[PDB]
Amino acid sequence: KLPPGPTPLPVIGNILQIGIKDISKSLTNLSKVYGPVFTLYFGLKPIVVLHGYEAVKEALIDLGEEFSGRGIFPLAERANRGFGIVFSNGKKWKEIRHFSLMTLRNFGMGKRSIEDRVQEEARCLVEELRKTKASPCDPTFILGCAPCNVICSIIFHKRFDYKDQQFLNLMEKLNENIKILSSPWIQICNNFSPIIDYFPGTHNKLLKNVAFMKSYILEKVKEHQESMDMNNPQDFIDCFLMKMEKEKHNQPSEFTIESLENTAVDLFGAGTETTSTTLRYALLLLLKHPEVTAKVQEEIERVIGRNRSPCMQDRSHMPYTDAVVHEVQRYIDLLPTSLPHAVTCDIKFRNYLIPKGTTILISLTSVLHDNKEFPNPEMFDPHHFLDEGGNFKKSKYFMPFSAGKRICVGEALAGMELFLFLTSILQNFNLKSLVDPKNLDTTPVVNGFASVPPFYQLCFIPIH
Ligand code: HEM
Ligand SMILES: CCCCc1nc(Cl)c(CO)n1Cc1ccc(-c2ccccc2-c2nn[nH]n2)cc1
Ligand SMILES: CCCCc1nc(Cl)c(CO)n1Cc1ccc(-c2ccccc2-c2nn[nH]n2)cc1
Ligand SMILES: [K+]
Repeated sequence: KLPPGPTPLPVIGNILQIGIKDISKSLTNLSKVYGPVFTLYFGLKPIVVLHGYEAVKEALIDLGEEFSGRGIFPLAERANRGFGIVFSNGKKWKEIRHFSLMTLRNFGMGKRSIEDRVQEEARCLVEELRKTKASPCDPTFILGCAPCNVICSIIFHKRFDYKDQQFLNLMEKLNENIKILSSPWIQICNNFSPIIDYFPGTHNKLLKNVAFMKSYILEKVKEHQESMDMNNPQDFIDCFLMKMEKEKHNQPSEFTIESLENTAVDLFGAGTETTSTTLRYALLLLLKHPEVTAKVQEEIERVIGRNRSPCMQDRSHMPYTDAVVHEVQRYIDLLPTSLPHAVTCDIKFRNYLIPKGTTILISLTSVLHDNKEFPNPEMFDPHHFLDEGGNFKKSKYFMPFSAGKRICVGEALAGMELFLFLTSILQNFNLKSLVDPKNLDTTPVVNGFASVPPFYQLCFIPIH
């Protein structure tokens, strides 16, 4: 038998007993009744939900391979998304994940480190902030250009200028699809309809923008096919073509131009929004808690100084700053239910049997907001990541990137973008709120499977 759960109604399952507004709250509520493991029916489709650290750890880590599948919904087909990493499964996934992990190492693509690409961008990020001349500002756009430009660098061997139109178009389309995909209507409600697509227009728009991006990725690929030093692959494309020119006798292969571009779109998709929002939300949290902003800056002044830009080495000699970044990610809880998983085979899990294919909903919130581990888990406090001596305190419950075999491919790159961009900003700027901190409110605004910070403006005031 499958786990227990609230008895569904005929043909709509448990649809109307789940608050579509704040799903994570609804799942947590259900846990208080049915426990750490439970089933919901999303219209005859069962969904096992894991909730709390113990359940999540033993599914995702202890039974990693079994829980390594990606849950597929109709939106996967309508927006054609199962051909890269994020939404692929089986071999296709195993191979492309692995290649991408290797390639995304810090020195996986030649002499230029990932870290050097990020530092170059942190520089430019700082420079744009200057161009705002200390006037009010909605950092949404600027802060999103950086993580996007890092992906551009990783994929095409170098960055764009923030006013280059090719870049602006790329970003526009990315930003459009992300906002579209964030609608409850597309993420949830259209998924109730397994065959008929009630938003054909929207999917058409989504695909039209993917194609624009794909077509650009092809213009670059071709160019890389005539700048090809086989001994110095300078970016993700070179590395991919290399792997292609080495599987020529293993047709058919997972590595083709089709998969390269699908994978590149996955990187753009996964790489810019969440990093971008996390930065935006970090600023808002620093504005609200200026004692924190000040202590990070003490660390920056003492360890880094002004004669140079920050590097990843500094991180180990900057426990307060490390705690702050960690606390931002834990508090904001951006993907409260990760990405749905699926089991790969028939699996006994605790008391119950879960059939192969069954969708699995991991509650990251449950872990990140565990109160034994993080007392007062609803209130931003770097102290959650600090021992009584002021050293950094690791946590098994730090899973903003999820856990196990499907853990964020970008874990390290994100942490590098979070640590470098924030230290770089706080190194050269002080932050002023337009309105008084007292009435700012940084509570997450939550809409389906997405947390987001509330609109705010601020001034980037230069120091020294
Ligand atoms: C603050 C930043 C980020 C957060 C919080 C985050 C979080 C996540 C989460 C929760 C997942 C779902 C994992 C799962 O299915 O269990 C995921 C998947 C993924 N992330 Fe990120 N991520 C971030 C940044 C990035 C960046 C910069 C990249 C750049 C390469 C990236 C690439 C991916 C990829 C490729 C996947 C799909 C992994 C797979 O299914 O095999 N992420 N991320
Ligand atoms: C299939 C032929 C048209 C496709 C399409 N490509 C683009 Cl570009 C546009 C921009 O609005 N569009 C049209 C489009 C029209 C309606 C929506 C939409 C907006 C809000 C609420 C429902 C809809 C909708 N989606 N599908 N049908 N109606 C989205 C995109
Ligand atoms: C111009 C192209 C814009 C990017 C975008 N539009 C479309 Cl449609 C795809 C579908 O794969 N993509 C790529 C896409 C890939 C993965 C995700 C995903 C990755 C990690 C965490 C959440 C996201 C998510 N899924 N749905 N919305 N955002 C987002 C976008
Ligand atoms: K239409």
